Amino acid sequence: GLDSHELARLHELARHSHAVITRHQDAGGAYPAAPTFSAYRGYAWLRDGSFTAEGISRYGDVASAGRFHDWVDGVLRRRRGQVDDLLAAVDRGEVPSNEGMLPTRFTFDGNDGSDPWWDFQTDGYGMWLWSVVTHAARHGLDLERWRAGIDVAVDYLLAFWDRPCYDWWEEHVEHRHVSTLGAIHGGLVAVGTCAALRSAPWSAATLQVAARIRSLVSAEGVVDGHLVKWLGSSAVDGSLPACVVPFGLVPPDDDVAAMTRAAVAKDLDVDGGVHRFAADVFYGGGQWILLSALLGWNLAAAGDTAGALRHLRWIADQADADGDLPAQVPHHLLHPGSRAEWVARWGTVATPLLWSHGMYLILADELGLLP
Repeated sequence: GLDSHELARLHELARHSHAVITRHQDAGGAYPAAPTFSAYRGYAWLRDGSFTAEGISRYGDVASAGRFHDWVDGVLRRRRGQVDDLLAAVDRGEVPSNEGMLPTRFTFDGNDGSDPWWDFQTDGYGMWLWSVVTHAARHGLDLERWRAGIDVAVDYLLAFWDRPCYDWWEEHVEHRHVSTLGAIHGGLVAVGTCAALRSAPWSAATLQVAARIRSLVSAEGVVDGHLVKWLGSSAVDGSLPACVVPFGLVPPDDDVAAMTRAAVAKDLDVDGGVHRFAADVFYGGGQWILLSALLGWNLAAAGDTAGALRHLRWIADQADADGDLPAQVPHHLLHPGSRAEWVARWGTVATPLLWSHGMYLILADELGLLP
């Protein structure tokens, strides 16, 4: 579905995507989120990093992806005692506050980069489990390399999956977000169905909790046939297709999958560029490369190759003169009057955003376009 002109450009953007991710990977293995965006400089996220790692693993750079998993594993093993203490606190009936939870931002040396009172999230731990299992399966690797870190993440998620937290976008701490629940589900199903992990003490528990997540989403996370942004809401969020592919709450051909793709397209997709959510004022609420890629991936998986390609083309059209992909673009803004102040305070939008490049690699690979 691509001519020679398009193929050349898409192949080049794939090569550049691999290059810019690997050039910016920290010495210790972490992928930074956004090396030139002042507010994020020096920090790594498990969400961004796990999708980045999946793109790199699909591209075939086993060494780079493995170094990311090494970094995460080591960071998590260092939290073995913190997690054990949180679990013991729960067992005494003294549930920890958000201020005591595992962090969202990490420094490259594995310390808290931010205060979880203000940004407590559980999604990234679920994404990492999904990512590392998927990588090991793809490349025939022994998960014992990363197992002790996996154990920390699993124990943490089994205890805290049902807790309110901020969404992927750092909003609404009191709610339970369907794409967060979905990320956790994806990680738990990945480890619970992994033959290499068949004897883990938590093996059965992971699938039972994944079923509990699905029960909660069925009860409170589906309205008018589609997934919703958080339990008990009616609106959609652009992250929701991740609950289909890769996180697997429902198959791509499920009615809820189809209705969710359609709702996101109708409510949030403008000309191929997907918005996060209707109230988004962050930089005026622009169009996010990673969300267009996510929707495209989901369309490809459902057999809508043309729709996938349309989103791939839109993403490629957002690359700058160096091939770098921003977090978002302002071609359509949900709340235009809010943009300027973000630019004034934090500078221009993060470019490159490594996660944008990682998602581009995933979608390109789904469409058979990695050279």
